[PDB]
Amino acid sequence: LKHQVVRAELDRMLDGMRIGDPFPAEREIAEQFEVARETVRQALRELLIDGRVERRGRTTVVARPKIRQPLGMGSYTEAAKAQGLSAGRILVAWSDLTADEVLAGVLGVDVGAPVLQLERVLTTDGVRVGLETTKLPAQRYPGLRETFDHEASLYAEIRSRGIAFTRTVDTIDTALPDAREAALLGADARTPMFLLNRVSYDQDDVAIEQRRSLYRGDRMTFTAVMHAKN
Amino acid sequence: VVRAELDRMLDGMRIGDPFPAEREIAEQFEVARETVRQALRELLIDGRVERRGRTTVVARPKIRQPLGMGSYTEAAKAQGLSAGRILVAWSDLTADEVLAGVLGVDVGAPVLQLERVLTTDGVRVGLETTKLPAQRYPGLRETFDHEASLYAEIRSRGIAFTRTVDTIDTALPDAREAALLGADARTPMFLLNRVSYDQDDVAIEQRRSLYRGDRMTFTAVMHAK
Repeated sequence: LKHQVVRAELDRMLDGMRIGDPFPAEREIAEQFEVARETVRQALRELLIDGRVERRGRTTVVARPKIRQPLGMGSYTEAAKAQGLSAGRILVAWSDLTADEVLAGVLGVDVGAPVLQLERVLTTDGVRVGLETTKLPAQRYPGLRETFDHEASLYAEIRSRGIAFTRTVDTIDTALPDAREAALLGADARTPMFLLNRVSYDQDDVAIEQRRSLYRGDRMTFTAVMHAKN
Repeated sequence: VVRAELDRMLDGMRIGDPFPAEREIAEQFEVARETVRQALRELLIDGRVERRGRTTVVARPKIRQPLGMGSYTEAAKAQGLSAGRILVAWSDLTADEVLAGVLGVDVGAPVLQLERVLTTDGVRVGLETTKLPAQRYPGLRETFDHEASLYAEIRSRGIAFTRTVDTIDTALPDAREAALLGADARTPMFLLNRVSYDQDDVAIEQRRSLYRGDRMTFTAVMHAK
């Protein structure tokens, strides 16, 4: 059991420390908890893989873990919850736009059709994670500004309107922020970003949204589990 | 005939070549300016052209790779781009406690590592480092064509890829990585880490892939059911 107890003691240590705090050396810890030095080494390496600690020269220090978000139709806040992390969303702005030729094609609406755009910043533990710009065919969502809690999951709101998320199509690229994106996200011109572009489709294969998400690479990891059979 | 005409043009143009102005193209093919404008704009979305000031120029397209169990070279072939793999090195390792856990092998078990660089149209795209449980693949190092698909070779040995687990991170290259990929310390990269599992859910590999962000786009098509 001494190998299980050391892992629990490191978790308890972690609860009380700040980001950047160094752990005692591996040998001191091992002796504190009557386990091998290699046992402490391994538990620290597991924390590191979990994003909860990082190396600083010879030392292991407390890190702010990246949110590990599954690719698919799940939620940003649910992903962070799963890791014991506190995520939120902040309204940047609603914008009323119209669909140009390209966007009309993506959403399968008429050229000129009304588009409602929601822009929000995603946060975790007091720091900015990403900027989410969702363009919606406005005709599909009357009252959305009225019925929608802008801090909540838009996907849950869309599901509550009888619209099921049946198919998503993502592109994932790297990027750098422009001046506005950098200011919104506490970043600079050199900060590495993920740039995802999504179109979602409902049970009738009718487009739900086109969503652009620009995430700071230092605050986000994406995970994707694929099966051969389906 | 306008998306086709532009395709025909791109065929003959070099990276960096500027198209004629929107109005000229429109008048050349007897279509509206808006029609030319839309076609160039979706060519831009496909990554095949890019803006340079007031002009639109031919771009080197990013390879569009579906996440999953398909082929890198097949993906590039889908876009009419030539793609290949070049041997860096084979290495003989032993599994540490972490890797032994990942591969479901004993600690100390022999590990055969294959490192290769991925190229498209003469330029480097990525560094692929595959760690294999050596016991699973007798004779691989001696016989395998390192330019070919390792996934095809593993399947040829009776091992089907059934499940894959990817993590995707951003990264910057170290000195060696920068040298291998024609990059510098500031070049944005994708760092992908995969574990793949066979028909019995036994690990096949642990694969690290470091790609130049300027040469790679990942795509994912997901279904609810």
